[PDB]
Amino acid sequence: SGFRKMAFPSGKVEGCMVQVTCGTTTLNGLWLDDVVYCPRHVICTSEDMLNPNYEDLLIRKSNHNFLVQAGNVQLRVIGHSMQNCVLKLKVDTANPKTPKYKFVRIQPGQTFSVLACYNGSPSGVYQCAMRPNFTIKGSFLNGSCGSVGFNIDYDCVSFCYMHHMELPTGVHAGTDLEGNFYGPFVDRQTAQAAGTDTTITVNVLAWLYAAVINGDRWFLNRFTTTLNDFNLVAMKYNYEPLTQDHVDILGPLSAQTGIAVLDMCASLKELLQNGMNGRTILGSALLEDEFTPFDVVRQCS
Amino acid sequence: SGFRKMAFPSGKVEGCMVQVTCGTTTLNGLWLDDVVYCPRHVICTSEDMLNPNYEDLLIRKSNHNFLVQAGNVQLRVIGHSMQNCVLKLKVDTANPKTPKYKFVRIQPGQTFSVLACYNGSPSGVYQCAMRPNFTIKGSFLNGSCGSVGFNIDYDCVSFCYMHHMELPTGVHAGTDLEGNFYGPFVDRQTAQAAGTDTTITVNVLAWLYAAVINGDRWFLNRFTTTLNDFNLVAMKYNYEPLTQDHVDILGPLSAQTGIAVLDMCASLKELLQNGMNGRTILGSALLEDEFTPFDVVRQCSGVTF
Ligand SMILES: O=C1N[C@]2(CCOc3ccc(Cl)cc32)C(=O)N1c1cncc2ccccc12
Ligand SMILES: O=C1N[C@]2(CCOc3ccc(Cl)cc32)C(=O)N1c1cncc2ccccc12
Repeated sequence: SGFRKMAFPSGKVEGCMVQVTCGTTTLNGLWLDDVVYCPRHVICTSEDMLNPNYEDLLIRKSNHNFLVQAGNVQLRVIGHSMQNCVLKLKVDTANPKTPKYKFVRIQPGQTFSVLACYNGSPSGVYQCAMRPNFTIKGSFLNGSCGSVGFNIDYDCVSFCYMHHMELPTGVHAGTDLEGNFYGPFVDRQTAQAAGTDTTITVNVLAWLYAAVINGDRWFLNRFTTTLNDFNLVAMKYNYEPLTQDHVDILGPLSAQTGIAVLDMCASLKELLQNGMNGRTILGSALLEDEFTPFDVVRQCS
Repeated sequence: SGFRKMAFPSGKVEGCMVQVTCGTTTLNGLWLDDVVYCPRHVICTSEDMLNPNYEDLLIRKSNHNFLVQAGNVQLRVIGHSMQNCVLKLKVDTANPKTPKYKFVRIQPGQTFSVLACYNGSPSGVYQCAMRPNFTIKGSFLNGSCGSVGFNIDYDCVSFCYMHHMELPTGVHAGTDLEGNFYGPFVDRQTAQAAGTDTTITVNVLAWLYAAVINGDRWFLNRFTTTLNDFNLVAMKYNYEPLTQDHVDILGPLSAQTGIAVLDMCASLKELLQNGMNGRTILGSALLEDEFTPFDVVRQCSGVTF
């Protein structure tokens, strides 16, 4: 019993964190096999703030301009290439701590653990969701660029995010491990803004099923709803539309608890109308949307 | 910017998790140097757990009755002893992954990271607090016994908790690494209840400072209070008393934000008597009490391990 925001154990990722330095800029890199991955903005100077030409800056670099440090050992860069917004530094040594890994691009609503690093050294681990507006609400300070988001499946690390920047609202933007940004963001200091954020409806429903599995039922009602009626109510509270895919995904939790998805949707509609009235659900006065249907099942079973 | 419930990196602890089996019971063990630490209830049967004589059960065991597995390698148990509610299995091999470590007993209000394990394999890491009623609001299923709580100070792991059981309210109970339970609990299947919980006041204040550091100031007011007047109000809302030690500990956050501790106390006082009024603080409609003053400083300054 009990429900917590839980991150994956970070050991397999800690053994991959290195420090990458280009001139005055120092950030984090991910050392897997003989390649160190890091945000390409490590090659930018003060003059390259608004409109950097990364191809032009990278062509002016030599291998010895990249100072890579793994612990107290300096690694030797023997090659460099750019793939979208990530820089790939070929090094003369394969990381002995390289776990079984994959690079996965995630969709909004998906969750992952973030290993926050500064100077190639891990300082903390926390859980995150990719917001519907493609930003993450992380906890990052200057120097955290190159920190990665991941999930572990058995003994395999699926790397899904690399931190790149902070938007003016304090939210964060980054890329997958292939350098493709999540969202309409670019690695430039030009005017950028996160779009209006919305609540991840399928995750709120999964969290309501987690609360039922943990013995909380106060919020349940004798009602059901159509999918369309639920969505019409949901849109009014800045909730993401709930699709037939989401309904299907909630199937196992619906079967385990005996509460049909559209039945749980009617509880959610009521909660949005009434609020909580001084009550909490899993020790929370707000509807939690950073637990996926998959997270609920693995934590509760 | 940003404030998250953040645990210490768990790598140094993952390299210590092993599986301990004694008969039908399989749980987790902490392998440090040539000793595997685990709950003493691993030696228990069905009628035993109702009223167990652990000295009598342990004396009937031989070293080969304990199957210790570190990954896919079986460790050889060459000795066994009991220290309070913890079993210590001497093994023939020192853990090469043994980090710099200490065993520390923590006080209520102090926070720590939990590495939840099943069958000697880490599955999750989460941050939590030792409640004033000596329980932890953890997330544990059957098989998680022997999972450990820890902090990291510089490059030294301080082990502070070992999970033993779940109380009827879904809250959790355990011991320090010397086997002494936190709270008035016993490691026996019997009638035990968590006492009424209270809010960790110094941690709520530390979290209000974190919110100010992140640009959330709506709750701030012109008022200040005496420590006497605040503690009278606090007791009324089941909040822990705030001591002069707590005031001194909040000093650095008070200096960084320009909000005196007793000034932040008058904000907490108003928050308790009036509520949030539909507003949130750091994306929360409740006053968070699981971030200590040190946790706030560590996260809002970026200390590494
Ligand atoms: O390290 C960087 N460089 C920045 C600064 C300039 O604007 C840009 C524009 C594009 C790019 Cl890719 C990076 C950057 C950035 O946001 N971050 C930071 C990342 N995350 C959190 C931050 C918290 C405070 C301060 C800076 C943080
Ligand atoms: O594995 C055990 N055995 C228990 C069961 C009997 O009562 C006691 C009394 C003392 C001791 Cl040391 C252990 C135990 C216990 O609570 N846990 C569990 C630990 N934590 C969470 C649990 C979630 C569900 C189920 C069992 C969980």
